[PDB]
Amino acid sequence: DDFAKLEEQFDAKLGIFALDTGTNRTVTYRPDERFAFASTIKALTVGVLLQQKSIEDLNQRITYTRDDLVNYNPITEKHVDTGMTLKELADASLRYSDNTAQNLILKQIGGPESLKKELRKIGDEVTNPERFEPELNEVNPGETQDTSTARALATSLQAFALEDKLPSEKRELLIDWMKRNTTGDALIRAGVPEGWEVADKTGAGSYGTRNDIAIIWPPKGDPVVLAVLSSRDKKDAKYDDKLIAEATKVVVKAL
Repeated sequence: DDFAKLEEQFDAKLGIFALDTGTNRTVTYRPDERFAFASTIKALTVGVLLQQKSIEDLNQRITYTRDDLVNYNPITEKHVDTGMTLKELADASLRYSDNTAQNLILKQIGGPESLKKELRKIGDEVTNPERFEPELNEVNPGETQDTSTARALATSLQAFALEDKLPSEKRELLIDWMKRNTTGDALIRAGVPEGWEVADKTGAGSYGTRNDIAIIWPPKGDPVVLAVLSSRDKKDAKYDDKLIAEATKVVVKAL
């Protein structure tokens, strides 16, 4: 099949789950194989924060120091002296994959164990958050720590973004941040036709893990939930975004 050929071409393992929410048609390929989730966890983490915080709670300014700063903080590194509101942290986390912003939000919801418990409550029995950034990326093959599957990540994203896990105004906030993501241009966005709206969160991890989860909107019809996960056999492997764009093109074709 086309996914097998992509795996061969890019020398990577692919994990795909797509659901057309209008028809219950799926496209699956290793949908239950585990991958380090990497920064895709940022979307589910804001999902849980929105469950717990009122809109006005998000105006709370969070202070942090240079000590809180980790390996990839494009926004938070620029606001040490001044702090950032929870709303600004959510924005940075989702649109820029700001790791410090993720860590600060994670603290607000009680850390990885609380995130896990909130995901279990919504019926996600698979996603296994244990760590903060960037050490949640330290995943070796065979391990389940800080991994999920294409099916579980898509379903949990669907839960927060499309279902009653959040009320409409919070669902819309989440979606708007994700629609306005800056990091996903070469991934699912590059694999959908013109006029399809995309709300995605990317991940990049060890073993050339390269992930993108999204809600995608055909010009006309119900949203499609999509998780495209990938990983490679060498720890220091580089990813190619094109794999995810091409897998998306196969998904779009099959639907």
